[PDB]
Amino acid sequence: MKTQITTRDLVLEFIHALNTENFPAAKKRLNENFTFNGPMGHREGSERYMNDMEKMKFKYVVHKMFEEGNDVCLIYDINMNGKTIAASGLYHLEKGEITSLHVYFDPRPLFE
Amino acid sequence: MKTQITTRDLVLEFIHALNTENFPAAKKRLNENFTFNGPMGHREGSERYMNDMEKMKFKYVVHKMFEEGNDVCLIYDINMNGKTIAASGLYHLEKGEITSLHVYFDPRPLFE
Repeated sequence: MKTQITTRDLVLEFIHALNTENFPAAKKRLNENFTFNGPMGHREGSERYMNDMEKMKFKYVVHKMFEEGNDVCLIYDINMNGKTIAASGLYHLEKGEITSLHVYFDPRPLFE
Repeated sequence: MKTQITTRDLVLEFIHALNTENFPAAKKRLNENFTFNGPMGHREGSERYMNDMEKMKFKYVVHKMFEEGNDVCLIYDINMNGKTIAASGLYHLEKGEITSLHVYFDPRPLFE
């Protein structure tokens, strides 16, 4: 109640938490029933997605940020196990939490 | 000088032109030296990209639109030869024209 954290701050804090391998901080920004959708599948729940994140240790460089209504879209490079992939990430927020992420990119370089 | 067409109007007009297979109208919204980047390659110049568009006849359903500074990002479904692909399209505008498009999606379904 004493802070001023906006929906844009939440998303950037989530990305900062992942970048600094602060996985408990990152999970705090997600709704319990958060969903993930990406080229390589779907995850149900913050628990499952954060368990994956802790193993994959992806890093993000944010180039552009957009906000409209209850959505934030990031244009970012994601370092996925040494491969750098240009992506767009669409985050939906409700009730002070991130409720979903849909990430867009061509995953073919990841398969060799 | 008599109209009120904003950068958001330009992008939506471009998408409307493509959807209505009005390829000369669509080209008008692009800078001569427009670039395209997508999962399946790069094109140099409005001429080359519009020649491709006239053959591919892609259709777009826009779900979300964002604007920040000289960039517009669309979240849209693209019907590419009968396959519907969820994508994010990042349009850059300068001097009243679209100067680039970077589109993000997983193209694997297009290969079978």
